[PDB]
Amino acid sequence: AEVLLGSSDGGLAFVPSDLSIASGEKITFKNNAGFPHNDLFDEDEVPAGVDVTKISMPEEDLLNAPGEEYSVTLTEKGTYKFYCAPHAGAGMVGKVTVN
Ligand SMILES: [Cu+2]
Repeated sequence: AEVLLGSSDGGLAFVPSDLSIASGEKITFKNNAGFPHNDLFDEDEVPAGVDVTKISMPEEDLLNAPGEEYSVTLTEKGTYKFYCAPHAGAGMVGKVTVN
């Protein structure tokens, strides 16, 4: 699955912000517009047994340019919430469900 970081007209969102994949699918977050962005999983909203540090970009790493991306494969079933640090207050938050 592919997720865009920022919308064509600079809007501060994940596109799409709600996705469902199957266990073992790869999500590739691609830097699109409205830089900079990053991807952090919410420690409170992840399936028990998921290690957040293993699955997240460090909160301070940022993608500042086109072509930059972040890939992660999720295996545990259930719902994970994620956000973009710089834009958390702007509502750039999303959610994946692994089936
Ligand atoms: Cu962002």
